[PDB]
Amino acid sequence: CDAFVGTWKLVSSENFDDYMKEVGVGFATRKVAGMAKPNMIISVNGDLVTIRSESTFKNTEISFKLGVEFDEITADDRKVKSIITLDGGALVQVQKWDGKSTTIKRKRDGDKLVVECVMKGVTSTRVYERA
Repeated sequence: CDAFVGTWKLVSSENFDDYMKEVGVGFATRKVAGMAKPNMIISVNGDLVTIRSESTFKNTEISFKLGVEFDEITADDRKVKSIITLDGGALVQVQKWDGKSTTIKRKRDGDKLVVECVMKGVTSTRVYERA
């Protein structure tokens, strides 16, 4: 929560095409999504956190309370169920859709925000810096 509020800009990506191929995203969608260089805006108002991502591909926004299940439809049109929790100062997100599952973890490292995306052993790392 307060370590994260602010505005952030993507600075590097590693293995995002292979992670997206594992999640099941189609050729054309992986191509235009892998070119995007997003800006993430995170805020807290009492009990509620909001994460907004703004991009040349799609703009996205989710609002939630920690530990409580919600519906989300992702930038690539998968309709899923998610839960977000804090573990040792990291936010962990689990997305579930028809027998599948992924985890997206966000933690601070120095002045950076690090996001690790995992689907069956394939891991992708994206690093953001304060804009």
